[PDB]
Amino acid sequence: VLDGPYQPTTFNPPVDYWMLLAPTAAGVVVEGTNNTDRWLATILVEPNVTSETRSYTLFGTQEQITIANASQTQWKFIDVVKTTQNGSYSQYGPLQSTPKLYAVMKHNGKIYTYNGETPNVTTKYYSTTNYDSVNMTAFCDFYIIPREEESTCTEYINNGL
Ligand SMILES: CO[C@]1(C(=O)O)C[C@H](O)[C@@H](NC(C)=O)[C@H]([C@H](O)[C@H](O)CO)O1
Repeated sequence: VLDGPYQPTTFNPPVDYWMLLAPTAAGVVVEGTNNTDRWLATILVEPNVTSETRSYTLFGTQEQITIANASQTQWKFIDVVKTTQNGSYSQYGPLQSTPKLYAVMKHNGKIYTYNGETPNVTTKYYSTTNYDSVNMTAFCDFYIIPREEESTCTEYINNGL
């Protein structure tokens, strides 16, 4: 089940495996693209942030994104996505988290990520062409968990390692 921790790297994870990310600091957590119709980066925002513009390096380039976190005590993982190379980034599906864990998976023509509020999370997805060959760059330590053991992954997202 819990295979890891692996150090930050760029690689091509197998389909139907959750990549469980364990960031320690605010900032970019993971990014991945098919270079055609899907770019996805996940940003971790600290608790209690009123609307402000921050700079992030996404896919090697500096980007300005306006972020907020309305929670007093919980972290906020935000997926920032664009659907063409020169498109603007939009924000989707936050996960408000106490344990600071997140996960992403390539499955059935989509990229899945976690969503909602710990300790009662759900999942959401994004349709992605050539989903199986998407390389991911992790900016923190990570673990690999098969989809068959999603119940274990969900437990860690909700309650921590
Ligand atoms: C086209 O419909 C879908 C999709 O991709 O299959 C449905 C999906 O539920 C939705 N996910 C979320 C989190 O909203 C997704 C995004 O809006 C879009 O991918 C962002 O680019 O759109």
